[PDB]
Formats: sequence, structure tokens, C-alpha cells
Amino acid sequence: KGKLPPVVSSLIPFVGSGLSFAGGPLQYTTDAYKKYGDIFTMKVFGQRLTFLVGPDAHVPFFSQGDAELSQDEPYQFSVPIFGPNVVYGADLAHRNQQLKFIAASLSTKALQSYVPLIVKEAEDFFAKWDKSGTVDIRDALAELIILTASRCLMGKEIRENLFTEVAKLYQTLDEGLLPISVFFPYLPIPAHKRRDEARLAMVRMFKKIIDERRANPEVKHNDCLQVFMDARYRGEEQALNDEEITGLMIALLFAGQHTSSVTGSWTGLLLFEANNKKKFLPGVLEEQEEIRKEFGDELTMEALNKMDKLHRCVKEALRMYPPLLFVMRKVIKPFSYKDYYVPEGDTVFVSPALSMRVEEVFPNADQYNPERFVEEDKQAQKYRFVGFGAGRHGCMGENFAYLQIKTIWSVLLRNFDIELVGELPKPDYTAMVVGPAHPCLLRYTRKH
Amino acid sequence: KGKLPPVVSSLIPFVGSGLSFAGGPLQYTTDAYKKYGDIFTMKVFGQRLTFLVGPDAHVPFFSQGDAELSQDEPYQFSVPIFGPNVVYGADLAHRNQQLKFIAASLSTKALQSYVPLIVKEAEDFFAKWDKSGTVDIRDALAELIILTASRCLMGKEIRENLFTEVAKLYQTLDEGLLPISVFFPYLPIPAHKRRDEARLAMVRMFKKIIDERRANPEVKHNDCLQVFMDARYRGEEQALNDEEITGLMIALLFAGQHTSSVTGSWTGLLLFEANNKKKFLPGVLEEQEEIRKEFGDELTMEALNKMDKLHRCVKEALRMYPPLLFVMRKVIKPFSYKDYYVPEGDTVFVSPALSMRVEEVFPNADQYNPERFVEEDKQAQKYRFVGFGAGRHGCMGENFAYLQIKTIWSVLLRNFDIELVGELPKPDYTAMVVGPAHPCLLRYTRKHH
Ligand code: HEM
Ligand code: HEM
Repeated sequence: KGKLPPVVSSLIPFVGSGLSFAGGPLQYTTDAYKKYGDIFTMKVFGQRLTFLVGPDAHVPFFSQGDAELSQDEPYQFSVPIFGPNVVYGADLAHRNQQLKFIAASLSTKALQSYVPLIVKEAEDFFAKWDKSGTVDIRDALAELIILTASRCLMGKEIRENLFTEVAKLYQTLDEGLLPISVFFPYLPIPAHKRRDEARLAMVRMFKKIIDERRANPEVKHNDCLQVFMDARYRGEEQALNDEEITGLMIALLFAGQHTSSVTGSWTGLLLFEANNKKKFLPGVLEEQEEIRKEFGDELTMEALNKMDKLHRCVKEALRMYPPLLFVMRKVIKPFSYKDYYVPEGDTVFVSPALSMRVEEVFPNADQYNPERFVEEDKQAQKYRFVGFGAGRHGCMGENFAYLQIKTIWSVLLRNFDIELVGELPKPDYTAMVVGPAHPCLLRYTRKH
Repeated sequence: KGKLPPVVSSLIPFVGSGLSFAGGPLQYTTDAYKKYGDIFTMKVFGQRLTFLVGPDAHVPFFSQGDAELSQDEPYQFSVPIFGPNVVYGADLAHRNQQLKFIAASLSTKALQSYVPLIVKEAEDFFAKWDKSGTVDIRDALAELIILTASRCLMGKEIRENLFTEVAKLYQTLDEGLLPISVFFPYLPIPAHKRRDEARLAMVRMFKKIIDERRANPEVKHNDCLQVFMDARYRGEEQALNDEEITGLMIALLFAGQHTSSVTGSWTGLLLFEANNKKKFLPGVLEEQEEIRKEFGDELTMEALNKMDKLHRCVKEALRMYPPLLFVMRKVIKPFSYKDYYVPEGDTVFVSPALSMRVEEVFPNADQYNPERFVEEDKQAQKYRFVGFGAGRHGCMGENFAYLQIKTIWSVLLRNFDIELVGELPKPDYTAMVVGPAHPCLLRYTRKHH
């Protein structure tokens, strides 16, 4: 008699990425780990989500590669943000090489350039503070780091002229990453129109700067933008076009900003708390002076590399409040772990947050002890500390992140003396990148 | 194979309520309407999502009742917000009775009492403003409407003693409603732990106010709290307990606030855009002049209800940028509409946004024309305008809303010259309730003479 109305589409989105926007179920999963042990599963919309906790369990996740574990489906939200044929928009062939061009742009050689530029940038930034006040370091370090990134990662042109422009465009891309945007990246909604618009505006800006530089081999430049122009595929008359270069710029910002920003923020919020400051700031300050004795007052990479106690405080911030809570992969080729079997199609997760609160790995995991890392430096077992992931897809910007954040905090330890305003912040689980919840306040007093 | 590891949870939640937190996909749904006509289905994770567009299609949605269409599944997320055995946390027996008390709290009789309170609050609020400047109208009216609502709904005591406390308790409860919260409302995450604590806190506070009123029993209070204290279920005639009354309060706050505050904001942002002001402000003012001349400078019920041209400026805001984008039901019993059959278990949507952009109903749909309702109000055909739903579960607050927004824009119009700053805001689809996007700014200057 009467028919069904027309079906327009049948959509079955990848559920995994929803954990980044589930509002921080670190509670619910710590329970599950403590009842069922280091491997366990959750069915949601008929999609198996298997979790891997602590070192042993990590091994299948981090030790395997692209034939066995896929990054494509979890990171598919990033394709329209960076553009087509860029990282997770490019076929495997092209992507592995595109990572090589990033790896080059952040190699030790490359950072040697950036360290003077990162140092000036921050010494100038922190000059403008008064003799006194109170300030939200999260907003502070966010400004600073976006500055520092434009200088190092986008060259001198964009930095000193067009920062405001680039800062707003980035802000629009970031504002185009709603919770829907991980399940339907291409859904036509105003936020995604605004996103795609700002992305093209970023390419425009970047064509001008490339073309200006196309005309003038008269200079060679010491920044990522140059590295991306000098990069070529295997054999190919294919160099990297304007869209592609821009993409990798945007991905360097998207990975760069928030993670370094919040970790920098957490580093200081934990150190200048009352109990922590008594126990750990003397260690840290002696070190800044002992570094001054030998190397001088200018911060160089040689000197930043010797700040072990400061490093350990950053790393302890990172251990306790990791900024990315879950890294994930779709299983292309099943594996075994202890008794268990993990099928094709599963989505495996490792949670830095969760794994670095395991007691048999990190004694007193609920408490701030940066000095715990003098013993970790003796353990040879892999995948104990996984804030920066590991294996072949682990964090390429790790040293950058440590240099940026140690520079920031060195310059603040030299010039100012600092106390935390009231209670330590609890983490804000709204956004994809977890940071301390505003307002995150630090009293600064100078010293002549 | 080998041993599958411990599955600790298998869940398939109700997918439909996720459309409320989907970035405002009106584009997509409208592409689908224009291609497939006025009834069509999308599947997400297999679940059928059937949409009904325009007035013919609206009939199966609004004309049926609780036997045929269910509100349980789509409003599931709201249970932990209001509390247990409250509204969608209660069975139909107890729910429709609850809805019947709520209706008493919003009747023509009750509003007669409230309008003096609504007016006083508004005049005092705009009396604090400087000679001139710039205000964010939505921030502004959201503050006024919460103040006004605590007076009228929660009563004398709460408003003039511990406003700051309920306001931040409401803020917590609003903050425990994340996109994850529609799919999994009892997930133990900090935001839900903080929500549950704030709900319980509001009980405790309302136990205080209730017990002190009961020990002083001979006192008339004109407020929703009184009505709910005097309400009794059928047969047994048990009094509503402390947490049930608190629940009904929270539910009225969660209905009243954002929808009125955004609509009120739109009412003024549209009216004062340069073209729309040139075209339509003359008549609003001219209306206000004649009301004063006839009624005196007081704002009573009678004088507001005579404000037909302003009422249309608000009704038109609502037609174009309605705050609730989708109302939905779960089909208990199949039904036929023209050629078609919608089955048991489908989820049916009507989108006030979509359905009031349909040209065959609203000529020049994408155009600001308050005076369209001179003609449009004389239409015999039901379910044409649907900003407030209709039928069994249409908005019981329709009149409070218009009274509150008309009161607001009366005070503003009589006391200031107003201008819009730069671009008319595009709406923001990143909260559940949809409003104009910040910064949404009006320039003001008090009337000189
Ligand atoms: C505290 C700061 C940071 C943290 C915690 C962090 C964390 C991580 C993690 C966990 C991964 C692995 C993702 C996965 O395999 O699924 C990763 C990958 C990566 N990170 Fe970071 N990161 C930080 C800073 C940076 C910075 C500053 C940059 C660049 C300027 C950067 C660039 C990258 C890149 C390119 C990868 C991709 C590696 C690949 O897929 O081969 N990161 N990061
Ligand atoms: C501009 C302001 C408002 C708009 C646009 C609006 C819109 C709506 C809509 C569309 C519905 C139908 C929901 C459905 O069918 O599932 C509804 C129901 C309702 N509204 Fe409103 N509303 C507004 C103001 C208010 C206010 C101020 C209150 C109370 C103080 C209120 C209380 C209710 C109640 C109790 C219902 C439920 C009817 C039921 O389930 O039987 N509304 N509203």
C-alpha cells in the first residue's frame, strides 16, 4: 500500500575520536583497568574500543607500524583543517615523506637556529611585564608560543609584518573543530565554512611569501618554510605546491601550540604551589646559577641542555597532566597479547594520562616528584613514559617542546619570583587538548 | 580465533538527541528537503531519523499524543539535570500531573501577578545604565531574565538574599550538559559529578525555604514555589517532596533562560539593523506613543497585550532564528502521511528553523518583515508557525516569554535611542540553545529633549 520515505544517506562514523570529547572519563577507565587489568574493551555503536595500559600492554601499540595499525580513521578530522594530500589526507607513500620534511624542520641542526630566536622572543615578551602584578600563565604562554612559532616555523616575513593576520586565521581554524567535526569533518555547517575560508586565506598569504622568495635566491633563510620549498618527492618533477607547503605549516601550529602551551602552564602551576616550591624550587634555582657560573647569562642550547632539574619538572607536569589523553589506531592486522586476541577492526587505545598513574610503574603516582626521573633514567624497559607517544609515530617536536618550555621558565626564574594564587587548577576537559582550567593565576614580583 | 579480552560495557545510545549538538547542520537538512521533498530519512548507526517539513507534514507530529509519540528517549539526558521522578524522569501518570502544575504556575491568572514584578525588574535594570555607550545585548538580557525568573519563579526570599548562589548553581548545571551528556548522561566525568552536587545543593536550599514557609503558614506568596507547594497528586493526594519541587524549578529555569534571552536579543538586533530600522522602527515607536497617550506611562498586562506591532517584531525574530532548532519524538505507533508510512521505532523531527524558511508558507522567507503576521495570523491552517511547537506538548511559556521580551523592549524603546554596531551577528550553533554570536553589540544614548 504505502512506502517508506526516501532514505537520503546512511552514515556510520568512526566512533573512536569521540574519546577526545567525552569530557575526561579518566575516572571510568581507571576503574575498568583496576577490575579487569591491563587489556579490556568497550562496544559503542557496535565498534570495539580496546584499551592498553602500562608498559607491557603498550608494546603491541607502539612497536607495530603502518601495515598493522592505521592512523587514517582517527586523524581523519585533520584533513580539512590541513588540506587535501597533507599528512592524513595523503596516501601512505606521500605521507611518510611529508613527515621526513617535518622531521628535518625540527632536527637538532634546525633547533640550533631556533634557540637564539626562541630566547630573544621570550626575553622581549617577558620584559614588558611590570615590576609586579598577577597573570594567567595559560593565556600568557599561549601568546608567547604563537609568537615564537610564527618566527621559527613561518619565517621572518610573516612574523614581523603579518602576525595579527596569521593569528586570527589560525584562531578560525581552531574554532572550526567542534565535537561534530571528528565524526563528520566535511559536514556543511557555518563553523566548517569559516574553517575552509581561513585555510585558503592562509594559502593566499603563503603564496605571496613563496613568490617573493621565488624571485630572490639572493637570500637563503633559516626556517621551516625554506625546508618545505627545498623538499622534493622521490625522483619527481613533483616539488611541493603552495597548498601542500601551507598544510604542513598549519599542522606544525596545530601540533605545536596547545600542547606546549598547556604543559608550560602546568610546569609552573605545579612548581610554584606551596609544598612543591619548598621541596623543589631550591634544587631548580641552584641549577640556574650553576649554569650561569659556567656558560654565562645568555641562554644557549648548550646551557638549556644542562638544565636537568628544570627538565624533570616539565616532564613531571607532562606525566601528571598529559595534554593528549588518548592516542589511537585502527587494527589492520590482528595481534596477540598474553592470552588475548585483538581482532581486525578493533580500535586500540593507549592513554598517556591513565598509564602514567599506574603504581607498579610510577611509585606515588598521585604526587608531584620530578626527582622520580633520576631512577627512570636507569630503567631500560620501553614505554613507561608515553606523554610524547613512542615508536615510529612518536613525537617529532619533543625537543622543540622541551627547549621552548625550559627557555620560558628559565627566563621567568631569572627575572621574577613567583607564588601560585590559591588553589591548583583542575584540568579542563572541554577541548580536545586538556589544559588547566582558567583562571590559572601566578603572582610575579621582580628583583634588581 | 583466540580469547577476546574483557568487554566491560556494550552500549548503543539514542542517536537522535545528538542533532542538537551537531554544529547547526541546517544546510544539510535543507539540501535534503529541497531534493527529496517534505518527508525523508537519514540513518546514523542504523537508526532511522525521519524529518517532517512544512505544515502538511507537521500534522502527524503535533496532532498525535503520548500513546503514539514518545518524548522519553530524546529528553533522557535531562533526567540527571532536573532529578529523579521529575518530568521526563517520571512515568506519564505522574508526568502529566507535573505538567498540569507547571501550567498553573504559567496561567493567565499567575501572569497577572508576575507582570508588575517583570516590569519593576526591567526598569531598575535599565535605570542603572550610563548616559551612553555600548552593551552586549545578550549578556545583558541573560542577566535580566535570570533576575526576573528568580523573582517570579523562585520567589521573594531567593531573589533578595541568595541570588548569587542559585545563579552559580544554575551555571554548574548548564556546564554539566556537554555533547557527551546527551548520549551518556550518567558517565562519571568531573562535569557530571559537579552537576549532581549542584542539583543536590539546590534541594537543600529549597528545603530551607519550604520548611520556613510551612512553619509560617498564613502567608500569600505570588510565585511558582507556592503553586508547587500546594500541588497534590490524584487519589492519595501526597505533597510534592523537597527534591520534586526543586526539579520543577530547575526545569523552568532550563526552559525560560536561554530561549527568551536569545529571542529577546534577536528582537533588538534585527529591529535596529539600519534597513530594518528605517523600514519598521517608525511603527513600533508610533505604537508606543499611542499606548502611553491612551494608557498612561505605566506598563500593565493590558498595555503590553495591546502592543501588536512589537509582538510581531518578536514573533518575527523567532520565525527567522528560533532558539530550539529541532523538536523530536520517538514513534510508538506507525502512522501514514500521504503516500508514506513511518514505522514504530523511527525518530521524527520537526525543525522550526527549516519549516519557517519554506517559501510556499512564508513569502520572502529570508527577509525581516514583522508585518507579514498581519496577514499570516488570519490563516486557518495549523502548524505554519512553529517556534513554540504545538499540540499536546506545545510551549506552556509562550505568554510569559512574550510578556518578558515585550516588557524589555518597551522600557528600552521609551528610554533610549539604539543602534547596531557593524555586522548583524551570524547565529552561533556551538551550544544546545542557539543565539546570536558574541560580540552582539548595541550602541545606546538616553533620550534628551
Ligand atoms: C608537550 C608538547 C607536546 C606533546 C605532549 C606532544 C605529544 C605527541 C604525541 C603523543 C604524539 C603521537 C601521536 C600518535 O602517534 O598518535 C605526537 C606526534 C607528533 N607531534 Fe607532538 N607533542 C608535543 C609538541 C609538539 C610540537 C611542539 C611539535 C612541532 C613543532 C610536535 C609535532 C608532532 C608531530 C609532527 C607528530 C607526528 C609524528 C608522526 O605521526 O609520525 N609536537 N606528539
Ligand atoms: C522564546 C521563548 C521560548 C521558546 C522559543 C520555547 C519553545 C518551546 C518549544 C518549541 C517547545 C516544544 C518542545 C517539544 O515539543 O518537545 C516548548 C515546550 C515547553 N516550553 Fe517553551 N519556549 C520558550 C519559553 C518558555 C518559557 C519561558 C517557559 C517556562 C518558564 C517554557 C516552558 C515550556 C514547557 C514547560 C514546555 C513543555 C510542554 C510539554 O512537554 O508538555 N518555555 N517550548
